[PDB]
Amino acid sequence: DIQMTQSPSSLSASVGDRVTITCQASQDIIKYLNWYQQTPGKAPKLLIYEASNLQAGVPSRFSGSGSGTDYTFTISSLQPEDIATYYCQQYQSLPYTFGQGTKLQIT
Amino acid sequence: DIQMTQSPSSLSASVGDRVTITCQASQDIIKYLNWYQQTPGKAPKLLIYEASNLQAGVPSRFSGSGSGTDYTFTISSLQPEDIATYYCQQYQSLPYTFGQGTKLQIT
Repeated sequence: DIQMTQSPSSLSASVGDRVTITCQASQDIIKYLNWYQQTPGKAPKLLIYEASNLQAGVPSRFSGSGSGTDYTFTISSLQPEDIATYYCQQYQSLPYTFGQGTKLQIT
Repeated sequence: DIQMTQSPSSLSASVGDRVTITCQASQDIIKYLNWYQQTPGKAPKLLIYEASNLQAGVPSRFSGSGSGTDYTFTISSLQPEDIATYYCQQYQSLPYTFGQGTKLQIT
């Protein structure tokens, strides 16, 4: 319904690197975008609520920003436990739609 | 935060069966529970919102019910394309935590 496209869809990068993934919506969803991480085999973990607000427990190496239509998620310095798929989700209006995901690997 | 207990963790049925997967919250979340479907490698999809309510296009063989700490997700007649992992998420307070997942397999 509100479509999100997430870029890239696969990302391969080395321990230490800044990694930046983005998320674009097609209505302005104002600021209502969550970020999820899913480790292989586990359930999703909420990383960032409302574009910017880092959640309890999540590394301070992660950041998020955005207004309107465009968002980004930064991992300032990549560590091994970041190998995961990362999702954006808008919750401005139902239904809640996820981006298609960024698969982050470590070369 | 609020811990979510999902059961079972894996399940086999064959097409036609009734399958019932549940979720308990460790605190009154009143009614605020989302049910997710995830087929392998694709983005999660919202099936059921606020415990009971069918989101657009989700077959009418899914229903949810619940108030409180206890919720149920039923699949009235299992089909070939219901094979997926299923998730509950409370969103009463932050963080939004998921249950651990129900893998459904076809027997």
